Amino acid sequence: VADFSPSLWGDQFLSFSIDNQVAEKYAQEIEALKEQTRSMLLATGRKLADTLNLIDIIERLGISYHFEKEIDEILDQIYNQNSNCNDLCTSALQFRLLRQHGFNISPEIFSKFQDENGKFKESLASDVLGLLNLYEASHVRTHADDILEDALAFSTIHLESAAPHLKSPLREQVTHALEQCLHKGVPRVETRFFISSIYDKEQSKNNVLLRFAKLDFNLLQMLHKQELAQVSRWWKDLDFVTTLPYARDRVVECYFWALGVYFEPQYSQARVMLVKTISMISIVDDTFDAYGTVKELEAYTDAIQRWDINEIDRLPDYMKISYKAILDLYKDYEKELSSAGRSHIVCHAIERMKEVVRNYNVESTWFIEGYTPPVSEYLSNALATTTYYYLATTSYLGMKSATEQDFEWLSKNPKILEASVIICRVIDDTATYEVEKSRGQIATGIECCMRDYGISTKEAMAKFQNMAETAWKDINEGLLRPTPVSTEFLTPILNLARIVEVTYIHNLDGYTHPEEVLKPHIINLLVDSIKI
Ligand SMILES: CC(C)=CCC/C(C)=C/CC/C(C)=C/[C@H](O)P(=O)(O)O
Ligand SMILES: [Mg+2]
Ligand SMILES: [Mg+2]
Ligand SMILES: [Mg+2]
Repeated sequence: VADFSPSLWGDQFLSFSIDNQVAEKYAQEIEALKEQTRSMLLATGRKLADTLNLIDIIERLGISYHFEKEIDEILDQIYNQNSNCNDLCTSALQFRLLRQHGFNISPEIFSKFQDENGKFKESLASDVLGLLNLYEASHVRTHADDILEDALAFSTIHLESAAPHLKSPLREQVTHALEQCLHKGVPRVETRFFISSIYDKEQSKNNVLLRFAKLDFNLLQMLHKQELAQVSRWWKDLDFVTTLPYARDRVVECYFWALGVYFEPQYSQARVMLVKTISMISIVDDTFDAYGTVKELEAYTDAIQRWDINEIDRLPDYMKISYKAILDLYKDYEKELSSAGRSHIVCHAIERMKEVVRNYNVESTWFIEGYTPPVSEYLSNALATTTYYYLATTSYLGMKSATEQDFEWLSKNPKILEASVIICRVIDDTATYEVEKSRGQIATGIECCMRDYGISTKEAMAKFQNMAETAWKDINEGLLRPTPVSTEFLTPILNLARIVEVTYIHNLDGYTHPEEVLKPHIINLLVDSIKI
């Protein structure tokens, strides 16, 4: 029965008229602050620590997307010079920034901070700025970085101990880091927090950078607001709120998801297309889970595979609405890309959609039979039901630079994509185990793991956590140069992994239950603008 809570928002987003006067004002001053900030990056005689801090600040402020070349060449130069700025803070920052950019900098730089036993000198426990940067850096480690195996536990215990007596805004920056690291967090979300809660309150803040950050964030927010309005109208013209009452109305939440994948203005068309897909597949998921019967679902799955409007008659009236909306959406996609001549790539997203549906069917079949497959079998089916292979393929649709070779690479299920999918699965299964078990779904991850290995619930979740950790180290390795495809195409995958982490931060389904997790984010990103 129904159960799902209605949209918290309402028509709050259908309407958005951009005051073109304020937009142009912001744009004009931004361009000036842009070159001022560019000149700052091009400064000659700056120290390593100062240069790393500048780059770090510009990134955290969310304005680094304007200087991808400038920042790259500086980090490239820093990578090849191998200068030993000897302190922990500068070292950890140097490590993180280079790694996040693909530069495979050796982790032995952390040797000078460890004793002959390989552990961190407990004497560094009084260096907060060093401990903090080390904490952030501990989240970007790969499988070849065992030198940092105790870095997270080290920095954490000492950061928690020192936190209560630190001056603001440092105290808040640390408290926030311990709750959410920079690397595994959503870009806009972390930027919003840095700009308003940290940098603005920083005594040594650079006013030009703060002004730039605030204006830019607010200007882009106007675009996000426009996009969300366009997708809200599109969502109402479908009126699935009344025709398909069993489904979830989370179009705003789906926009947040697409905004987490990419926020840059150039990805406007991409975000819009992606929001429509997530929203659409959410219904298909809602159909197989809380509505359709064994027969109906089998007819639906088969209909999707054929991908022809003629098969609509075999489907009951309510499924006819879903089925047609889906084909039309893809016809719209083909039409949007008709201009550039990138219509020939829509099929990739479709083949992935069919895959998701096949597994949705298998998932229900297992539920009916009361099947509890071994972990091996479970994953071979449950990985696609996360829809991550699908969403990742979709994100490329609007990306004007995406070629055939990029989709070709993605179809082979790369390790980075594979890792991203695993994280989404493991995290969802750890959070939703108990709830799904109460509904009779004994085919869930933790359950399969428990009976397959003969371990308790605690051990099963603990092992799943290790799978996510491994997946994270795998994602970190995928970013390292030479990348199989352009970095532009690896970020969406990375972001997808970031969104799950952030959504299930309180170990609860954030999409189905937005209010506690997603609500604040949506308010801070799509409602309230950073007050200047
Ligand atoms: C709650 C949802 C739909 C969030 C959408 C974003 C998403 C990738 C979340 C993780 C995987 C899914 C798809 C869970 C399903 O809902 P389920 O466990 O019901 O198959
Ligand atoms: Mg569901
Ligand atoms: Mg489902
Ligand atoms: Mg689940």
